[PDB]
Amino acid sequence: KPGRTILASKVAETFNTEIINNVEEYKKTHNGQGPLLVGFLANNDPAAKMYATWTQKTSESMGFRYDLRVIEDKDFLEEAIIQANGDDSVNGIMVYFPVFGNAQDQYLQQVVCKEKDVEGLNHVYYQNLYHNVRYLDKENRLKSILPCTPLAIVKILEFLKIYNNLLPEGNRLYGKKCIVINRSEIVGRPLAALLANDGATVYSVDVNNIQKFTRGESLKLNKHHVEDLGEYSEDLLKKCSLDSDVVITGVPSENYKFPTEYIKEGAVCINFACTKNFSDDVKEKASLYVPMTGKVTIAMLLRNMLRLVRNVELSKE
Amino acid sequence: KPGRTILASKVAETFNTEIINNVEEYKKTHNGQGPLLVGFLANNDPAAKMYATWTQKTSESMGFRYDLRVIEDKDFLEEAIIQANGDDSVNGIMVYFPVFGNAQDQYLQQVVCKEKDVEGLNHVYYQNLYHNVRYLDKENRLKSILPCTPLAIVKILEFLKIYNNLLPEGNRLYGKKCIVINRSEIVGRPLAALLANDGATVYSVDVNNIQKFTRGESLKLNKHHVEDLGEYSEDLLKKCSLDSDVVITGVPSENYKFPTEYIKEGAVCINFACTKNFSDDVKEKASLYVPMTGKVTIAMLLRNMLRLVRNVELSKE
Repeated sequence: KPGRTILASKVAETFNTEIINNVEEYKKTHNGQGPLLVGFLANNDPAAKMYATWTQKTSESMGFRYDLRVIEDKDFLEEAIIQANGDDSVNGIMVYFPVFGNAQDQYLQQVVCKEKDVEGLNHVYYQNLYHNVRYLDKENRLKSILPCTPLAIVKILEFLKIYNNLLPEGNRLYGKKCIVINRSEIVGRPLAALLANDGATVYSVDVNNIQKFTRGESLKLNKHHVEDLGEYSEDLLKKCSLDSDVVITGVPSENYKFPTEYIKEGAVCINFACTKNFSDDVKEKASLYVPMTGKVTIAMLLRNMLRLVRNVELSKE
Repeated sequence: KPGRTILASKVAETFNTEIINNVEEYKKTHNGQGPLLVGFLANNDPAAKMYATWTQKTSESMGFRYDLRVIEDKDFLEEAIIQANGDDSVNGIMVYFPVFGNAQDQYLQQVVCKEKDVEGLNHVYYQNLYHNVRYLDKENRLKSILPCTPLAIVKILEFLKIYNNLLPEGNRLYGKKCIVINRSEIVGRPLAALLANDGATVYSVDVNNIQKFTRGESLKLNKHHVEDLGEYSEDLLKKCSLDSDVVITGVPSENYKFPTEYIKEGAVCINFACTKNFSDDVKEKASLYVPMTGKVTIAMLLRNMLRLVRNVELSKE
């Protein structure tokens, strides 16, 4: 019985109504002038360009002012970021990776003005995620936004009704099991942990080894407990995958293929890499399948930006 | 005419007198109780252990209280760091890498309490380095400490009289040329840039490509200008190396050999990797040769810690 296919767009459409209204009220207090989100393009990749266009248009359609600054050589990208940090006209900043495609990118993601970082690129949002910290302030009024990519994937899960809404928050994913084929500091590890803290047992996959993230086993820190497992053996990847009825994938290889033999009947499959890593026929095994998150990701940084704005004015005086 | 060999120790000894006195005065104001520096060991590497011992002993010899916390499994290292962050008894924290040996380490280096980070691991010290920012405050009273490893290498240069002290600050390295065989976000790139801003033209080497760091060519940002050069070709590495009479090396390979054919007569050679990458015979070509920086590195985080303390009490009220 063929698996249904859900487009990232269909999921993003859900948030449309919410996002518009906020933008609308903001226009009111700022004389019809909506939030300005500057985008930073600095890579010679058409795939990112298209995505830049999507974001570019989608935001403007919502009532956002999108300034898309395209840099020639990477080294001056940084400079552009600081000048934008101090520009009050700028309400939100976002960068399109891979710029340098290495540590430098992790460095760049820390240069962006913390209160304007629309994607939750800054380290703090990551630390707050891992230590399950909700707010950035002490009066518990400044919600800490979560990195859009991992957040988006979760919101896709809520839409897909995989989240058992009959359970209280922070434990909705109780009896489920997920496997993440990627453990990047950007979205791999964060996602896996984010899922683990909601309940579900997570089989994190890495190029070198496998691991099992579970609920935190400590009183000294409210952080997902990382259980370790044997070195990465192809067959090992299998047993884990079989058990876990939820498989997220995001390996950057344009030629990576996830053996359909792995997924289990009714298993939800989601990919977040800017390329297809699921072997097309996958639909006859999985229950639901989301080919890409992009659109959803966009919606996340958008509502995120509204969140940051609210915080900025909430902390204006 | 055989090149002289300078031990890291001999260089570190220079700072002894200075460091002691500060520690002494601190004891006075804190009833004979010196600064406490907690060290974090979490890797199964004997090389790091020895270094941990060196640091461990050297500091205590200076009048420092060194608490060496050894963690079993890496995942709980983080937890240990936060509890240390809030422990007032702790005056300084330092971590021994490679813990996870990947992005996670870059993440870990950002977890440490910014005002207790003795090695300048935190991102801010890096950004302040690149944007040539001296202080962290506005009254220009809180000096921004620089990451110890790249700082140490420079201090070795000052000791070796390669720094032409007849020129004003920030341009002492004017007519010199250096080449750095490593461009890590930790110490490779930072060092190269740090040298460039003092004058000298820097040939930065990377596994994939070569580059040329020079003085900043901008009014919008006071950051070293990054000139690019052809893809990394063995022979390319040569021409650059030949010209530059100062070669720093720090590639983590225990079997990497730098062709002696490269260095030029009178060229100063320095290595910072926890292994020897210079082909032993190197002494007959180079003028001065420093086999390792370790000892110096230690001295840097030590005086750094004193700097952080001064800042903490300077910002106490």
